[PDB]
Amino acid sequence: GAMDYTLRKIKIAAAHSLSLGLLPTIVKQMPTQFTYAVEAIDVDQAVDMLREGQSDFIFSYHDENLQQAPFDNIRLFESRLFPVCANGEPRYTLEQPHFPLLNYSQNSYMGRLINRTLTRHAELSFSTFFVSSMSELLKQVAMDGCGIAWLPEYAIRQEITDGRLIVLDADELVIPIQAYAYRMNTRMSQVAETFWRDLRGLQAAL
Amino acid sequence: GAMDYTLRKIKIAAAHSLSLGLLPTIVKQMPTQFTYAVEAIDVDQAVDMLREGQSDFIFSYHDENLQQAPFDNIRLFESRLFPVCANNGRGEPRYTLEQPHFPLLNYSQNSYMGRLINRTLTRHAELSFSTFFVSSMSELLKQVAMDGCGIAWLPEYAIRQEITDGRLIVLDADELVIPIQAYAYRMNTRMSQVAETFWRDLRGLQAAL
Ligand SMILES: [Br-]
Ligand SMILES: [Br-]
Ligand SMILES: [Br-]
Ligand SMILES: [Br-]
Repeated sequence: GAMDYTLRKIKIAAAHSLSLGLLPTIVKQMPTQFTYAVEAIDVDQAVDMLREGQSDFIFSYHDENLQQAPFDNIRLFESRLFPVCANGEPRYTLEQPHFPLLNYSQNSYMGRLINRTLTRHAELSFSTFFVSSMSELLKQVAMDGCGIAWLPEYAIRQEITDGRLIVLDADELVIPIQAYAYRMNTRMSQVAETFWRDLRGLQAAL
Repeated sequence: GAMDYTLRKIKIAAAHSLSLGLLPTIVKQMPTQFTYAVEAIDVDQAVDMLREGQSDFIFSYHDENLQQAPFDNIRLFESRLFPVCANNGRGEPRYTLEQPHFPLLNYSQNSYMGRLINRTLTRHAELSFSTFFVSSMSELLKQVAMDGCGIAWLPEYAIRQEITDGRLIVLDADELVIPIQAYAYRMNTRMSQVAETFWRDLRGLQAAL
């Protein structure tokens, strides 16, 4: 495993689309008995980094391989993806032939879902204009009026109520997402167990 | 990857501490005849992703390996890293650099920002700190700093409004200010017509970013 070891350091590897939105909440509401080392990763890197010992815990989404036996998990929260765009009416329409699309990477948990829904809807012709795994990068480019992006509710909650971003669909084009915290089912240090035990108690407040 | 291709796609790999602040102004000012594919990387991945067909351009800082042939470069902008922290509700810093083992919010050891900060901290033996939060995402250290968790060295372009608002307070404006310089790197060989257009077009914006 990793030779890097302290008694209080919590080594976390979080998905690109999840780090900025979730980790500030955890670090703030956790008992200050920990030291944090955060590494932004893709979803497909999480399995090896847990088995190799690179990370004590993983903050990503629904992973088919991580839900199973050698790993334990907590569902941190579930959210919904809403296709939004900038300016009190949408700057773009979904029925517009080949609209500018702001999407996540193909190898992200979240780009795969949007790519599946778009292919499932033949009535939506689009032109991919910007691709990034950072939810904030896609958010800022969307607020600049560059196109349409599927974004999570928590990351654009203030902009939807503000009017800077406008939701385009609430029924058939809403994609569900579930965020999870993963770990090896084996016993860890006493502080890592304290981190895991506390993390469960903060879940209802997440 | 090397096989993925469209007519207008421009594959970009930007450093973790630079991708979010640099990409929006580039997309907004570049003539929108381009398709963007951006992925955040660590500084040490730039050479291999350029030699292979993984990235057309790299958005990083001063890296000596990338400042020689077979690479061409272009200067984008320079900035400064200020040690900042949240306020204590009275317009004064919640922490001070003189605190024995003050909470430090630092970049990762593998980042170019982390090495510059660690060197600055090593040069000043009068500062005792305790590493509390580590991440090479500038805006993650930024919000953790705004929540009042410790002191972080952050670039001026990412905390400009927070300095004005007072949510963040600069702790040193002299010896602890670290100069940084962003670059855009590329292979010296001839690229596609669309890629060469991107390179020249970005060159015309290197003083307006
Ligand atoms: Br994702
Ligand atoms: Br404990
Ligand atoms: Br230059
Ligand atoms: Br860096």
